[PDB]
Amino acid sequence: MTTMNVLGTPLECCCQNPLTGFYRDGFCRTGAGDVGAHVVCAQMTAEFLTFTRSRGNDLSTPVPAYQFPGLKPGDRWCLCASRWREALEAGVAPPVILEATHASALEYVSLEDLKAHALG
Amino acid sequence: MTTMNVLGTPLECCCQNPLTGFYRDGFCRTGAGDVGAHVVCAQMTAEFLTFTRSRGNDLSTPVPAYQFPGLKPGDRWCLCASRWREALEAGVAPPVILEATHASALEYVSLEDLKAHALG
Repeated sequence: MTTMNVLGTPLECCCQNPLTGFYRDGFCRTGAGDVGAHVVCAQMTAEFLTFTRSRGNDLSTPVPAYQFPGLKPGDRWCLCASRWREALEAGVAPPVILEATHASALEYVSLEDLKAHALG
Repeated sequence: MTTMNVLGTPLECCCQNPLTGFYRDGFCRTGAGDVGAHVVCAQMTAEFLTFTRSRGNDLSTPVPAYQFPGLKPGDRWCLCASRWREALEAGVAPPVILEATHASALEYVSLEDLKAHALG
């Protein structure tokens, strides 16, 4: 049974801002529109913010087109695998939450380097 | 198809702290353990924080038993319907996000007073 809200639609996240996932449903799930594969749920560290900006991947500078204030460190986010696997081999990979990162991350990296950099 | 994480489990929320829902999955869904029916996704206002505390429902004072820092205003949360319907007839009801509140809230209040106090 699909679980339902007052309006008659499927119940959505009662999420905090900032809202996550490429489809803004709260989930590092991937799909058609995305080609970046934002399947890694990471916690933002200022080093990584700084590192990926340099690579062509600034996730820091706010932009309220969508109403998207950028990302403070400590905030969670769905990042491209390739954009994380960069910070991994550059020794600056941010802490990942594995139950929140899609299975296809493993087509990019291994469980072991993911586990390696978990949050505990 | 149930969507999956690296570990082999269903993909969870890539949520921000504070984490929401009675079952800490991010959703104002209800179920067996809960008898409070925390089915209303509201945004915290200091007045309401203050109002419900007085009624026997302090959601403000932190408690790291669970590691639960309490609730700043502006934060989202799953509140009992009865604890909201209190603030409604006491003219101090906090702003609700309807796509994020369970259908059974309507066994407590109406769409119209919910809609009335949406976020837009």
